Amino acid sequence: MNYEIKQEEKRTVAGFHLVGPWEQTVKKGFEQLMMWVDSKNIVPKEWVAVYYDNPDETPAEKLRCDTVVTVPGYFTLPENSEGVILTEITGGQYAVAVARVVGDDFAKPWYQFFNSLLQDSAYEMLPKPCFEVYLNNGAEDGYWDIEMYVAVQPK
Repeated sequence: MNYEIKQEEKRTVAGFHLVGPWEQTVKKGFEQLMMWVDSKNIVPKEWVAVYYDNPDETPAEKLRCDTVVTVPGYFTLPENSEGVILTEITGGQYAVAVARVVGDDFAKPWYQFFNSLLQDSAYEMLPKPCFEVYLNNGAEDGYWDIEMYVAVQPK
């Protein structure tokens, strides 16, 4: 599928870090995230899932992912925010792709993106976590539009 390279600034993110199979942790993490966001009246810039491992190579028990919201760099963590991490997603060049998910196959767009990026004659993927921004609320629209980011550098 299609994509283009963009120069991104770093992102300050707040939320939860989870270890284990994504079939359970991703959903779990976002549930905790929504409860926290609502309780603190936080206004997120983005709802994001960050992936640190390849699920076809790293054992499921060791998989890591973050379910967080992108906030301003000057964000002050609200009082009584136990268990919440506050860290950064680095800036740099990222290949960016947009896709629509109808159903529960959220892995499909990622596979399509990686296969297409592997054929790029000008850029190569870097050993950095990849992430996706959930553009809309699919729990209400019936479909999820996602924006995938994969770190790259010139070949």
